[PDB]
Amino acid sequence: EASPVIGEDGTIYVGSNDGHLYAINPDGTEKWRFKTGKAIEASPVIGEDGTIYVGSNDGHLYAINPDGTEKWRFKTGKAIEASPVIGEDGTIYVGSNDGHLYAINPDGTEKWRFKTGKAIEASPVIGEDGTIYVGSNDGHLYAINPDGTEKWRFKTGKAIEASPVIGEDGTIYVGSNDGHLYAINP
Amino acid sequence: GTEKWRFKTGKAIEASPVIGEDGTIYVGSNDGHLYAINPDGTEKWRFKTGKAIEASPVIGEDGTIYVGSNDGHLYAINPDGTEKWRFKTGKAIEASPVIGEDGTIYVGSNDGHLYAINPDGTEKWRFKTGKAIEASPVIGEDGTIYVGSNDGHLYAINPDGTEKWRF
Repeated sequence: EASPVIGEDGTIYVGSNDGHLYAINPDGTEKWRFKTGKAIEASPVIGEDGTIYVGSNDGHLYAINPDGTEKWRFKTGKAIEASPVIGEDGTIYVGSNDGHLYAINPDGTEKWRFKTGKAIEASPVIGEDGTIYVGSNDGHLYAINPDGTEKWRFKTGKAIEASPVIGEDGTIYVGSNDGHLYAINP
Repeated sequence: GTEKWRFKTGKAIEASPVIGEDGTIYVGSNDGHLYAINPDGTEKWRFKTGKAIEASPVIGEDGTIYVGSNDGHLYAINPDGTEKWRFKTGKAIEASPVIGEDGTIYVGSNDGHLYAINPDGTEKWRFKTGKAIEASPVIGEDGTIYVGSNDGHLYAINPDGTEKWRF
């Protein structure tokens, strides 16, 4: 039940609730498919270099080349329910149900991990200055530095289920399950 | 790193806020209402909806805010807080509305019917899928309308309501 994406070459990609992750053409013929251990919930993200990245309920984030060949796999504790985010330097950001935020080098290795108390259910957002913002189900909004360390965490009551938004003045706005909207300064 | 302000609503906020060209912040609540809040934290207006707003609201180039609802309607809201028009679907709308090149508003529905709505709110056409549609539609370069996994069969919908292929 995910949204599909279109490539810089016009290809249509989508994850399927019946396990596979088809890569279709505009005419409808199957170009190739790539099956994962479980159904795919996240919508795929196409990197600047054309690499297609997508999460999976099997706990792995996969990197697939335009030609269908696997570039690498990255193991996380639990399923990935949110689309990954690519930064300017190409670093892929992703969160898992195990409560960690991961920064994966485009070559397939881990750069750093950062833990939150509960699962991370939504994609992180990278600020204009490179700061990575992400919500945790532990009720806090985390601001994580490019170096993998914490800059600050902001407490809410209930879980944060959705990605924050950055205004022109840099203010971070995010909805909480506790009923409040918050606006946080850098 | 500090709190600038907080604005209390009745129920949980499931979806992300959206910001307009003038800095206005719009955010849906599970208490039914759509809240419009200023950069200074004050309430500009709120719109009344029957059950809940599930997905994030979207704004067209015309400045009109479009939002789905768990009560089954799709709403067009005027920047002044009044209703521009509404549109009824059979079941709740889970997906955020999508606005194309020509201003047509697209949205899924838990009634299994992909809708396209003219800028003025009149129905352009409906297309029936098998099961509920939860994914937001996507539009390609050539205007092709794409729809989510209604029942494990992705659809490619033509601009004129007809179909290209299923999957």
